[PDB]
Amino acid sequence: SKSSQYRKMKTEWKSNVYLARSRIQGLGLYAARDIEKHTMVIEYIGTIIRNEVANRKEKLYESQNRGVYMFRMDNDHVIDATLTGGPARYINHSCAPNCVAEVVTFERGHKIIISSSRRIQKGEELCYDYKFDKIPCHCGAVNCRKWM
Ligand SMILES: Nc1ncnc2c1ncn2[C@@H]1O[C@H](CSCC[C@H](N)C(=O)O)[C@@H](O)[C@H]1O
Ligand SMILES: [Zn+2]
Repeated sequence: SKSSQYRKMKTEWKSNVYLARSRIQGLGLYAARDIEKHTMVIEYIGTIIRNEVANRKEKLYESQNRGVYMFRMDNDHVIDATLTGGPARYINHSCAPNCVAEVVTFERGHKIIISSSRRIQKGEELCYDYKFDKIPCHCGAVNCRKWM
């Protein structure tokens, strides 16, 4: 049951991850322990805001040469982790991910859950495919698409 998986992950995620210097860019999130395939690791949390508001914010931050932490969604909304976020905001992109950022809709709502797509060893850096629609990718993978 997704909702039981979710409830369990919500009380465990702190022991699933840690924050350290990335092998990809800046800071990154790492598996604190071994994690089985198809397992909820952590949630992307923040404040859901309309695209219009998000764009204004991004534009304001770029003026000071700062990035934002935002997970773009299909409903013209965004989860804004720039001010109130969690560790999942630090998970980097990979052309060869060990994770997926999946939509999970259930009793408690419409959530973005990061889950393992393979067995993941302690100390591996976590990453998922950001899925793009233009700056160079540093995921290091063999089949890197070179750009983001
Ligand atoms: N595979 C990749 N190659 C190059 N830059 C990446 C990347 N994955 C993530 N990033 C960078 O990280 C941002 C997502 S925020 C993720 C955490 C970030 N590494 C940090 O230290 O704050 C992107 O805007 C991009 O600047
Ligand atoms: Zn890449």
